[PDB]
Amino acid sequence: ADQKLSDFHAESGGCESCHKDGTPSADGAFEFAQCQSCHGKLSEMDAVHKPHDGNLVCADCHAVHDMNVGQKPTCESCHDDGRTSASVLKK
Ligand code: HEC
Ligand code: HEC
Ligand code: HEC
Ligand code: HEC
Repeated sequence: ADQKLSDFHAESGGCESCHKDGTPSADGAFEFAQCQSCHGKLSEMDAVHKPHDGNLVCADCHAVHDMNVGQKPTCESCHDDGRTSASVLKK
């Protein structure tokens, strides 16, 4: 069955893996800290991730409830040059 990223994570730690008491915060800071607690920091990631260190939280790209496992974010919501992850990773 198609699984969202939120659901995939919840199978290995519950909704509380990312949300205090399984309940979302208003400003997403708690959740961003959880993402980084397992995955590390943007500055230690690849070329798509690094420039966003200090500017974005993970959820500004990864819409974990809306996106399938496997589905990755695109760039057009914030950049107007047609860039893709491919165009940046394999620059
Ligand atoms: C981390 C991989 C997550 C897991 C596991 C689950 N959710 Fe989540 N959810 C996550 C983020 C980054 C956000 C947005 C930021 C925020 O502040 O939370 C969300 C959002 C939701 C929402 C919407 C909140 C809003 O519209 O005000 C809800 C209701 C929500 N999440 C519920 C929820 C449940 C019930 C989960 C377990 C099945 C669950 N989330 C897991 C990240 C993650
Ligand atoms: C530890 C308890 C975690 C928290 C909190 C979050 N993630 Fe996670 N994530 C974790 C594991 C062990 C895995 C599986 C290994 C893998 O890399 O696949 C994942 C996976 C993802 C993925 C998929 C990566 C891929 O294989 O293509 C994404 C994109 C991802 N996680 C994002 C992410 C975000 C945005 C989180 C906070 C909202 C988050 N994870 C929390 C472990 C943990
Ligand atoms: C938009 C600018 C993003 C932000 C902010 C974060 N991620 Fe991301 N992530 C994005 C894309 C387009 C992709 C696919 C291309 C790639 O660079 O690999 C990813 C991929 C991941 C993965 C898998 C990496 C792999 O080698 O397979 C993980 C686990 C992941 N992203 C996690 C993650 C976390 C935890 C973030 C906040 C610290 C985060 N990403 C931010 C786009 C974007
Ligand atoms: C808004 C939520 C964003 C999304 C989606 C993506 N990026 Fe981004 N990017 C964002 C900010 C706030 C910044 C800081 C500099 C700026 O443009 O104002 C960046 C920066 C980059 C850069 C550095 C070079 C530059 O254009 O400034 C790269 C290489 C970059 N962003 C790549 C990139 C890719 C590949 C994305 C889609 C996966 C992507 N960004 C999404 C904000 C946002």
